Amino acid sequence: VLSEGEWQLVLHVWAKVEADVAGHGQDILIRLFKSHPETLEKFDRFKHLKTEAEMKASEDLKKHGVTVLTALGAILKKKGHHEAELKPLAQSHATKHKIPIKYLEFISEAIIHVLHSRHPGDFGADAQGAMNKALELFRKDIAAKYKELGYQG
Ligand code: HEM
Ligand SMILES: [Xe]
Ligand SMILES: [Xe]
Ligand SMILES: [Xe]
Ligand SMILES: [Xe]
Repeated sequence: VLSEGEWQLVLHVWAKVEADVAGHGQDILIRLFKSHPETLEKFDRFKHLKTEAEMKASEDLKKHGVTVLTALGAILKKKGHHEAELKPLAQSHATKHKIPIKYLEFISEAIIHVLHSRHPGDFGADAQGAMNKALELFRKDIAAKYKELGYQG
């Protein structure tokens, strides 16, 4: 369980993300695909993209980045009370997309790395720790739902 102080560190860096969610989403997805190429293969929509330049130029990829970060943002704003938000996400990612917990760990790493690079003013050691804790809680609860839904993850 995160403290209120920890949630505020999470929300204060997220306030900067929301200055330009599209730009942040591009950076995170590109980092994910570059650092772990196998994750791109899960996207039948995007696996044709060969280079970072093509990824950067993809309006469709930008749109999805916005969708992902807005969904995550809505979860973080619930400060742990995210049961309703997590249900449809868990089901689609378990049953349709088939996304292992390992891959959710990869995107968490991508999120942390981008926030660290972009936002040293609001992503110092305490803030990064709080964001890690929040993303760990996300993955923990998703993993629990995965098993309920009949997916190993
Ligand atoms: C930060 C954690 C993530 C969040 C909040 C998130 C959110 C979403 C949302 C809101 C959608 C659209 C509705 C839906 O299908 O549920 C979606 C679709 C999708 N997600 Fe995720 N996602 C996350 C991580 C991942 C990862 C790491 C992968 C693969 C490695 C992945 C694979 C996909 C795929 C393949 C789709 C369908 C794309 C399409 O063809 O339209 N997701 N995601
Ligand atoms: Xe993203
Ligand atoms: Xe997810
Ligand atoms: Xe996550
Ligand atoms: Xe979370």
